[PDB]
Amino acid sequence: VTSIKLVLLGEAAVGKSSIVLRFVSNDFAENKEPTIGAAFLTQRVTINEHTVKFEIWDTAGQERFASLAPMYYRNAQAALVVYDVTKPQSFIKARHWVKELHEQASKDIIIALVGNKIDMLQEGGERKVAREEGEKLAEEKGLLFFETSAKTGENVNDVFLGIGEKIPLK
Ligand SMILES: Nc1nc2c(ncn2[C@@H]2O[C@H](COP(=O)(O)OP(=O)(O)NP(=O)(O)O)[C@@H](O)[C@H]2O)c(=O)[nH]1
Ligand SMILES: Nc1nc2c(ncn2[C@@H]2O[C@H](COP(=O)(O)OP(=O)(O)O)[C@@H](O)[C@H]2O)c(=O)[nH]1
Ligand SMILES: [Mg+2]
Ligand code: NI
Repeated sequence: VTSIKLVLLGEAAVGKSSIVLRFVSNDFAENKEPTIGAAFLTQRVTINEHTVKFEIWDTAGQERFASLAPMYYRNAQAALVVYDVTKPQSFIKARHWVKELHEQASKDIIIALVGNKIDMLQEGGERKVAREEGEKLAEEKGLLFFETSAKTGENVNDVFLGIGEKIPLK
């Protein structure tokens, strides 16, 4: 068993808590309420005979909680920087989160850039962050890159496995 300290960061309402609920409980709530400060969750994944245990701090993305974020990313081994593919503002905030982690988090943190809510693009939804622009930011800044839907589950497990496949196991 190998534990991995992970933090989620990103603008309010991009779906951080929904990504974690999908990963931990395989559930989705259209009425998920804003997180208060942060929430802790765990989930285990199997890689061959290894158990990889994620210790997850799901931070609140509202500015009223912004000064709590450093305590949760301070000793994180992995971060998910989440934006909403239908909200270009949230991608500007993702860019700022990547620079803050490069300045202030551990020098050996692994970062995944995650564009969420892609299910919305198959209904009444506008893609306002091209996948290629997410990929470009990830390539330039040395991040993993995924697009996800917490609502359908699409690629959510792939995000967490992609991180666990890059950290040495016990
Ligand atoms: N269609 C769709 N809705 C989603 C998706 N992920 C989250 N949502 C919805 O978006 C809203 C905000 O989700 P939530 O997980 O609370 O986001 P958050 O980033 O944790 N907000 P906070 O930072 O304030 O805690 C909710 O209504 C939720 O159901 C997704 O992939 N698709
Ligand atoms: N990322 C990662 N993959 C691992 C690790 N240990 C095993 N694996 C995966 O498990 C596959 C098979 O593992 P191996 O130890 O060769 O076990 P075997 O195939 O059962 O005899 C490896 O090829 C990897 O894909 C590990 O520490 N990290
Ligand atoms: Mg939340
Ligand atoms: Ni092994």
